[PDB]
Amino acid sequence: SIVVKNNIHWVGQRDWEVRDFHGTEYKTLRGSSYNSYLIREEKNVLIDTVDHKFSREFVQNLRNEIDLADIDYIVINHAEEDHAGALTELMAQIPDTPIYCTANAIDSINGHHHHPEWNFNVVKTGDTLDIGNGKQLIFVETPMLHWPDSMMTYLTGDAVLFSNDAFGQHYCDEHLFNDEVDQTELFEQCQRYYANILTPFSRLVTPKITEILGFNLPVDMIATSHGVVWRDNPTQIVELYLKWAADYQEDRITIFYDTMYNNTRMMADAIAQGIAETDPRVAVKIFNVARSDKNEILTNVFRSKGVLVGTSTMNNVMMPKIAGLVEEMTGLRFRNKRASAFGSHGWSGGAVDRLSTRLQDAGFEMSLSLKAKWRPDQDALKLCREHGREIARQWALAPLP
Amino acid sequence: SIVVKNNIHWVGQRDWEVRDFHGTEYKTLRGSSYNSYLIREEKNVLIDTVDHKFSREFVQNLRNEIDLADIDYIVINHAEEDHAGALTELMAQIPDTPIYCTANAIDSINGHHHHPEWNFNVVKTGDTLDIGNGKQLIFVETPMLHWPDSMMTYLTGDAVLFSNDAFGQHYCDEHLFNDEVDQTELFEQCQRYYANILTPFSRLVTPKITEILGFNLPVDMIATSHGVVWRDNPTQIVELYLKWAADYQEDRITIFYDTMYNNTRMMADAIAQGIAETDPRVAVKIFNVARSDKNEILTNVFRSKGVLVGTSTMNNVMMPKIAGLVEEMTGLRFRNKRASAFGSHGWSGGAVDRLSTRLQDAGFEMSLSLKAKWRPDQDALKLCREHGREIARQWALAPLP
Amino acid sequence: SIVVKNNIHWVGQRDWEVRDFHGTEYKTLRGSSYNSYLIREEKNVLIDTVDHKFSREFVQNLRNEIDLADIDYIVINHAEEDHAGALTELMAQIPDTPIYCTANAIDSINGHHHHPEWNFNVVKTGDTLDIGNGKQLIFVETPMLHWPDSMMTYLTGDAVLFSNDAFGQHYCDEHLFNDEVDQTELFEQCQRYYANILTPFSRLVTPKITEILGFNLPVDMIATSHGVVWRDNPTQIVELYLKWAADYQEDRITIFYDTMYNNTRMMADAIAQGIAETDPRVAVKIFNVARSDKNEILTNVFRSKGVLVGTSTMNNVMMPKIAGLVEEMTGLRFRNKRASAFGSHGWSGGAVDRLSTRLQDAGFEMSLSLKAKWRPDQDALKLCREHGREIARQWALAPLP
Amino acid sequence: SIVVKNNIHWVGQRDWEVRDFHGTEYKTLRGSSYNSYLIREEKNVLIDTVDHKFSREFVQNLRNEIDLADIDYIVINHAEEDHAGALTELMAQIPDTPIYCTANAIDSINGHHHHPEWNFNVVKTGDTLDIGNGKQLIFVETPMLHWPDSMMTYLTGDAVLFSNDAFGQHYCDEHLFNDEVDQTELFEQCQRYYANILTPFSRLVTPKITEILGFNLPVDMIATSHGVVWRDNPTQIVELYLKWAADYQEDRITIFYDTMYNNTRMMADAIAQGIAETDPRVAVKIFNVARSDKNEILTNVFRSKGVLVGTSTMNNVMMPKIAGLVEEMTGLRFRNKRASAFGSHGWSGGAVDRLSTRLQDAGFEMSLSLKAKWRPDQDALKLCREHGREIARQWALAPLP
Ligand SMILES: Cc1cc2nc3c(=O)[nH]c(=O)nc-3n(C[C@H](O)[C@H](O)[C@H](O)COP(=O)(O)O)c2cc1C
Ligand SMILES: Cc1cc2nc3c(=O)[nH]c(=O)nc-3n(C[C@H](O)[C@H](O)[C@H](O)COP(=O)(O)O)c2cc1C
Ligand SMILES: Cc1cc2nc3c(=O)[nH]c(=O)nc-3n(C[C@H](O)[C@H](O)[C@H](O)COP(=O)(O)O)c2cc1C
Ligand SMILES: Cc1cc2nc3c(=O)[nH]c(=O)nc-3n(C[C@H](O)[C@H](O)[C@H](O)COP(=O)(O)O)c2cc1C
Repeated sequence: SIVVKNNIHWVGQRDWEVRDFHGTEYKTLRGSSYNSYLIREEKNVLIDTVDHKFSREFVQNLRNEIDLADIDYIVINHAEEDHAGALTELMAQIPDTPIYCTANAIDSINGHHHHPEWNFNVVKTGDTLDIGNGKQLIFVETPMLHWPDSMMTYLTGDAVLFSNDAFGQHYCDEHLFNDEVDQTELFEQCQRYYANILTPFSRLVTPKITEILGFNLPVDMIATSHGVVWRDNPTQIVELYLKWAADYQEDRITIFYDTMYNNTRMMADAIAQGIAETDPRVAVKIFNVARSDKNEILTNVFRSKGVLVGTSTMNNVMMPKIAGLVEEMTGLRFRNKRASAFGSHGWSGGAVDRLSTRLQDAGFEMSLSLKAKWRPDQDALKLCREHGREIARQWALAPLP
Repeated sequence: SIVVKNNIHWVGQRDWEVRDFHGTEYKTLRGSSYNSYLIREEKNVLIDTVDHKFSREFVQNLRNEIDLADIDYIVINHAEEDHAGALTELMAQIPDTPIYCTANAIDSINGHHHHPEWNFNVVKTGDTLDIGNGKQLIFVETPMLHWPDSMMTYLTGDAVLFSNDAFGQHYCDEHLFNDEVDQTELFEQCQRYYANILTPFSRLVTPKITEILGFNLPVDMIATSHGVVWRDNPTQIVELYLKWAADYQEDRITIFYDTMYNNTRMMADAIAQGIAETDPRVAVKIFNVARSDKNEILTNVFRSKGVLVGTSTMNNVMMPKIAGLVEEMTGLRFRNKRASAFGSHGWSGGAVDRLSTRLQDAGFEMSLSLKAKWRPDQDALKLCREHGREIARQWALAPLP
Repeated sequence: SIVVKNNIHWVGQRDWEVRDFHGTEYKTLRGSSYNSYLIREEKNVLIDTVDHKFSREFVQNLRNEIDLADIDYIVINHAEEDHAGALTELMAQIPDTPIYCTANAIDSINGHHHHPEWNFNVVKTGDTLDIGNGKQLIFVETPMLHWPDSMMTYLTGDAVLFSNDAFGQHYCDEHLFNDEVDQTELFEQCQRYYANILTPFSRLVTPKITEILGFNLPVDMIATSHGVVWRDNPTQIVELYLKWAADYQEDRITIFYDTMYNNTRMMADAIAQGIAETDPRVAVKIFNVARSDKNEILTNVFRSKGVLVGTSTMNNVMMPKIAGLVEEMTGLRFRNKRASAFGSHGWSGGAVDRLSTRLQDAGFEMSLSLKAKWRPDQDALKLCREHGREIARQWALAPLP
Repeated sequence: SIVVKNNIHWVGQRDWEVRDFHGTEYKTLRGSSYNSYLIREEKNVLIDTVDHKFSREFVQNLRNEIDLADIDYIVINHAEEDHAGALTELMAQIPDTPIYCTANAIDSINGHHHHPEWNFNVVKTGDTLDIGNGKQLIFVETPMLHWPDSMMTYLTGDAVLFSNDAFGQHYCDEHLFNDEVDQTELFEQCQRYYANILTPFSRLVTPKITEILGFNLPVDMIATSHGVVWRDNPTQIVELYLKWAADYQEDRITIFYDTMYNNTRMMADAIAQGIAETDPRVAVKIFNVARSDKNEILTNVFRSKGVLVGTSTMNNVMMPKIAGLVEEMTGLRFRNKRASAFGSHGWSGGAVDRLSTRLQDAGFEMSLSLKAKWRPDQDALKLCREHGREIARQWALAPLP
């Protein structure tokens, strides 16, 4: 365990190996951690547990820190298995210990663990739990940030906000605090996390942050459930969330596609040339969905004012990976972004139109599509280049030079 | 080169390494070959070339076999790059040599190679090309089997049907003939090929095979563009195609899903138990789409009377890989198959309904869906098991015992 | 559960999803199963458990079959985590239940579970455990088949041999019995299993099978810990093992390599052509280690009379995947096989000699190496074909048509 | 094309899709680019070409820039296929055009292209080629930076150093210049490139840079063959190379391993905790070789003062991915680094000693090994932490807070 501050001890679990989250839908290329905290005042409080894969290690490590029977209260901010996975093994040892969680968390905890006989204490925003020595816990309901059961727990005096998923990131390091790690890696993982997980809930991010700030509670540290503890200028991640939540976009265009014989790839490259030579303010990234990190594509879409999506026609429909990526974008609910579909076809085409409709379904404001037959010759590539010019002009954030 | 028979020489290219066809949408786990043939009678005829990646080797090997200027005619059955990819390099050496192909092949050859000045000779079904010594080529148009430009070429006397893609398979072996290879591996690759490529065109398979047989041409060998030359009971692959084309199905049910915390996986296993214990005639295969070979899933769907598809709800939509796989199935146009959607959800669900609608869009006759909240307990698993029983009873090919 | 025979019930766990065994060193492409058996005579005996990943499922399912308190004896044939992984969870409920295992299994069970207070009973070959109704278990020690702790348990009367890993295979199917599954798929997984796991212990297979046969005990079924139960002609797998154990080899040559610019790949193909045109009886397989299933390469090596391994020189050493695969072959201890190293270099070479030396270290009888500079031109490729010709003549099993 | 400076035009090819270099031994996670330059003075000079995969594109684009007949001289700094791969296609159009290259480049060009009839001009350091308008090319031989054939070309007046691989990096972007791209991304690819490619030639980097600097030639730009053109403070990359070449190391320890049941992984984590609590100045990274980017592991090794490598014993040898990675490190010749081997075993062990020996063979100064049997219990993990503590004290760069 690690001292977070005073009587707050980190009793979580680092995960250098992990690479597949959400099945295989979130690649954790820098590992992750599962942060669990033990507060030792007059009362002893455990905040969250760890992923089920480390349940045995978690309960044994916890014994190294405290006699389990000495734990007074357990707080579950969030019952996803990566944080409450060890709960069944823990409760087998101390089954009478009360659990403090949201009403919705009873449904989610019971849904996974099947132990309704546990002693649940429903908490609502503003409820308090005294732990002695003049300190108390204050609970803050954060439904759909990102689960119905989500909440945060604030510890007065020490002024630590146990935010669970919010403001966390999948980043593994032997050091605990944000000022102790590589900042580039840290920000990259922070943005990757928000873009791929929290984008659809952005409309709830700002009001809740506003509400929390309206409590006028000081914040010395933000102890999340993944990654570093924010202790140095800790609200920096809060301000990022405020910016990221406001339908964030940079002067940036992401192009991604799938291709069978590189024809659609040739179009993507000509589009990018037309953009770069018409508006030099636009950052352009190109990804082949079959040969790229999907979560990186989505982070870039999150950062872009618009996207172009490419597919060849295969059996009158679109390339399956493109269909899958468009389905996922439909659930992420990107806002205020523009899109254009393109691709090569052999005869009757149709996939590009299909894709354009579904990009519209996903919430993109659609510009005209670009289609080419077989391999584009020099004349076809000029048309693709002019498409990039036209898109660059249409999507300019300000007058072009 | 290898003697196929008499004056027919194999001048193709084996590809032990290749694994990605159609981008990454067809995994060639046993490699492939690109079959090209050189007939040396009074005239010298080249049938097809090879994939563009071996163009240099192809033209050099060809020089080892014949003075290029001695090639009289070139036949292009099919202008996909894996067979006509070497054409530009060849025509750079002998640009006056005539090319015999379908009208549509002019569009597809020009579309890839950009050399309209080449000397094209459009052929239609029944056209002949004399090559001396009493032998002649007979051309057979096979549009949309599998491309608009597809055709076959028959060589009289030798009675060899140069079928190009039709009846081929992605299978690499140093030996040339079907009787010289492992039969299990051969059939597996044959069926994998038809299921993943030719299923949507099955309605065209039977009439064309009927038409060809109506020509009363004897067949000693079928020399395809991929894999073995059929010489021993060569029409065995034709009969398979007749069976595979007739909305083929065995008493078989395929279950595939994606899952984030194994809840949908637990449902899939309980469904399978209910099936196996209610109808012992049904073969059952289960695949996690994120951890399985996609082309194998589709071969099994091709072999099944019905499928169950599982997804958890992620941001109100389905798992992206499931959306992608359903998009692909929509283009393969499976016929006379039944389907049922299932999956686990945290609160409001919706993905299962979404998936069921899209499976209906893909052409499956839908049975009721199965939904469970969080991790199924013993009562929920019984419901999943009974779902398997009900499906097994509904989908029974005959009365159950 | 499933009735195996009389009062023997299968209470194991099927694993349709598993792909990675031995870390990632054994790919289970058709899943696997962890077979556990509950015998219900006068005494109730549990034979092995399941993989740790399903311990919670295993205990609950076992509860559905019997009150855990009514379990009299627990038999652990083998303490690897895929069979004893659920033991800690089970013993937490019935900590007084005796465990019967080899002396080495006490060290392996405690090594994983850390519960030496458990009630262990050491058994030696010939020891018996009466379970009533005239039936008894007879234990047979099989150390290093494949672990020091390994043993088999025989049930008189029912004449069922619980063999644990021996005679098993990684193959998942809803049906339990060998006569109910696809035979080629079954055989493929059986041979893949022996080749990649039991090859180095082949010298122990024959004597142990002879010893067991010497007991003159009837065998109606062989109940393994992975895959089907052998009930129809169960000796068939025992005969395969006798064949596979006698330094097995077919008239077959496996060629595998790694390459950076395909120069070594060109050599591999030319070698294969020289083999195929010199001895047509030889089956040849070629694999690029960087793009192939490693366990399939090793299965072919197991089936082969000799191998050719190729590597280019990279920084004066061999390519790492070749080094790694040669390391693994050194541990498998293939016997009575021949080998020849080859590859391309830019200047100093040396990696081929390095490889040839390590192939000798791994147990192969070495033929001359084959080297080429940069890309082999037509003259160099002839040398490669001639090398193939010379290898076929050297390694001919019969005098050469 | 893009204007680099004055009459220097970039006529290369961006590669957004590429992921596999050196076969698959170098993953280009941000793509790459193949930089070719066309200088248009009185004489027209082409500097290098592009990867063979884009030779057709390269020649056609080059046609769009200039009539190929007007190309006077072709300079080949380096004949690796990613730069000279389009040479055969280009020389088929202008076969009389002289090629300027090192003597070793004649052997490497002919080695790949097989056209010795081409008009080669051997150049040595200090040789000049006048191109008119008072400007001339000056050649600098850089053998084994990184190939025997490698050289650099300097253009007086414009003061542009065409460095080919040296100072380059695999990084694709629509913008050409270093001051126009993301800096952290740029740096990351630069260091990844040096660590995985140029480390073994570090002893040649400093003397060659000193020699070039001794020429007192102004350098306004460094035009490499991969990635950006260095125009803003171009010496910055030259200084990095001087630092990276001096047996570079930070206060950093890299731990990587492979594991079958996570026992060795548990040791790695405990070791890291012992390090972090003994010397907090040390950066620690931990990687599972079977689930990590190998090139990232090697970049960290390059940055590290020492490594710990872990393996379990499998069939008396080490796990193959560890053997392969140790083979690769032997060729990279890391200098002034320390190492310690560790891992878990079931009985006889031996793989740890084997690994320790080979880590010495690879150039690491070896500390004591660390071994554990089966899964480390609390007592064994303490030994692991203490091993970490002892390693940190041994390897401390400063006396230890
Ligand atoms: C398996 C397959 C199916 C195809 N189906 C269609 C189709 O349904 N409609 C169409 O217009 N073209 C179809 N084509 C042609 C491709 O769209 C055409 O080759 C296109 O130029 C490829 O683009 P790409 O290189 O970007 O993948 C198909 C091609 C293949 C290989
Ligand atoms: C990132 C994420 C998003 C989710 N979105 C929804 C949702 O939109 N609606 C819902 O009912 N459940 C949602 N859930 C809950 C899952 O559907 C629930 O955990 C389910 O039991 C998981 O099924 P599985 O283990 O088969 O993947 C979400 C879960 C995660 C991790
Ligand atoms: C990164 C790298 C390192 C190399 N190191 C050596 C070497 O140490 N000695 C040598 O003779 N050739 C070396 N070469 C040259 C290769 O061995 C040569 O290009 C060979 O023809 C490639 O064979 P392949 O295409 O089968 O991979 C090296 C090439 C590369 C790309
Ligand atoms: C296939 C296999 C082969 C093994 N061979 C040996 C061996 O030769 N010597 C030994 O001491 N242990 C051997 N073991 C035991 C492992 O070394 C032991 O289980 C170790 O604790 C696993 O470490 P890990 O979890 O880090 O992979 C073997 C285990 C397996 C699964």
